[PDB]
Amino acid sequence: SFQTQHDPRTRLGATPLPGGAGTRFRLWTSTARTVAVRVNGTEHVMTSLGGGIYELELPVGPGARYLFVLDGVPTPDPYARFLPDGVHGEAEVVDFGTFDWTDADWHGIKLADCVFYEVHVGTFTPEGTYRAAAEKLPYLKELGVTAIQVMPLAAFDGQRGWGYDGAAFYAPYAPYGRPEDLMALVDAAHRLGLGVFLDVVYNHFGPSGNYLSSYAPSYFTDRFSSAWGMGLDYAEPHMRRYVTGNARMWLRDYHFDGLRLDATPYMTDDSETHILTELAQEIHELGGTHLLLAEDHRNLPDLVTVNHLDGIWTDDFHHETRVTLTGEQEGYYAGYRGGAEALAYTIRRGWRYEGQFWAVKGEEHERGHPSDALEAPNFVYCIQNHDQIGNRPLGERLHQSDGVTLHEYRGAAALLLTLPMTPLLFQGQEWAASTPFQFFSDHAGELGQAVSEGRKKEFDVPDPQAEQTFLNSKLNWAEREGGEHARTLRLYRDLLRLRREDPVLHNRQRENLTTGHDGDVLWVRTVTGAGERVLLWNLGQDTRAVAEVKLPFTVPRRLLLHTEGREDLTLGAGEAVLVG
Ligand SMILES: [Mg+2]
Repeated sequence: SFQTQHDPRTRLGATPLPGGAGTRFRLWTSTARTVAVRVNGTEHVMTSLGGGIYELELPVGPGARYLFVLDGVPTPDPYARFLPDGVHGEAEVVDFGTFDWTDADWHGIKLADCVFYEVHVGTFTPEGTYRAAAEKLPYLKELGVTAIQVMPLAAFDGQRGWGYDGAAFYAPYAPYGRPEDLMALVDAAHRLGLGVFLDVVYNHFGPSGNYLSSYAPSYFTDRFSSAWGMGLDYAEPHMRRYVTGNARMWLRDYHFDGLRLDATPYMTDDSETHILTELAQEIHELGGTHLLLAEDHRNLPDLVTVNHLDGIWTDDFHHETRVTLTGEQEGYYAGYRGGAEALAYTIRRGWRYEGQFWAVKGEEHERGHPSDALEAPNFVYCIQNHDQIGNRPLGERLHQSDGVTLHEYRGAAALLLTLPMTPLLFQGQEWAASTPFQFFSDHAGELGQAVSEGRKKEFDVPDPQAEQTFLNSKLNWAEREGGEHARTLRLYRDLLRLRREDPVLHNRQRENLTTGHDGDVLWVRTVTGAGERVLLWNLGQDTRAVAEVKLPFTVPRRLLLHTEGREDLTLGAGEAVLVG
């Protein structure tokens, strides 16, 4: 009974016609008086249909280059499916029917079965391409992760970037590869049984390459704005459809298994049906098993229970863990005490802030809502992600912060990867990578200069516009072969296999999970019909024997995994053990 708003017949942009008849070009403009399409250098006047809709059909095929001409001004297509020359250039006509998919026996992945592995295509490999990423898939499969989480792919200006400056949401960023290269990466992942998720940005457009207002200023509103751009007007149906058509393209046409929606608190909409709800309806209409996740700091269960999203990146856990290990207190970290009792509480509640006052200076308000409705998989936990690394002045990883030992780092992994919540890892985390993940960009002219100036002011700090900042963020695949990188990787492999194989850790019910502390020792207990597991993590700087930890139940006897491989039930400083 929900009916999609989308029909291929009326799709905006350039869409191949059936029967080899060519391509249908369509646009919406509220303000242009003359409207043409320029195809391979030749200008053709478009037909006015009313409602500001203009259309033309021509016998050109996939590969043809085009843009629109509005009152004589050549303007890129916001609906471009590929931009080989970047965001200020001609689009290419793409035919999604030509790729030979081999993934008919893949049927998606459930959230409760996800262990996400966050990839930035530009830094993940030396080449920085989909094709090179695809060659690392067997390594990821064997590692034991189950879903790749790809940072945004929408085209942005410059030769590198995180992806949050995406401006042409439908056009995969050309330096990473052509559309068929992205398709090949997803097909390969599926043939190995890995899911693939995409980070999409529906709260703002980047600062170069967004020509929507040239067509219709009413895509946007001055009613509100984000930190990152003018407000997207979700009261305007064409704006709603820009994002819901984009979501449907990634899932249907690229075979992604789900989307991660960036910064959902800033998708402001006062409409009767919120855009988040309509996104869920539109993706569900595809008749698959695709998932939607929200990156949302509000601790708002309604994203799941009302908007019908599948889960939420819920960072109170991350923050609590980092403050436990470092004691830091700048910015949002001032919201957390850290320590074993604090971490026991945040896990017990899923998130910490359920309506209590958030006292962080400049941000004060009553934050969050009761978490009771949410089940364990609905919470996506991490100890590292692109932001929690890259937002730091030097982009350092958790094991690289002052005062953090590799033992502590390995204990944190054990906690994350034995919890029933849905875990996410950042690329290279699993080998305790030596490289930072720094903020980098490559904007032109004055915008580029302002990025460099802005970064300098907000916090020596690496210049985001320098090539070296990008290169310094590249993964070094050699280093995992040896030393402590290899030892950390063996632990991650061991944790990921237990997560997959242990019949008690299969639990995904908060009803079966309890937590507590004794001094600086955290305990996390799971009890199901299959048995009992307890993770104990010594967050002190002394040694603690498991036998002397005071617990309100009888500790299990059998050692399943010790993060430092010890034979006896004793925890050196920062170490963890799983018993059963
Ligand atoms: Mg074929």
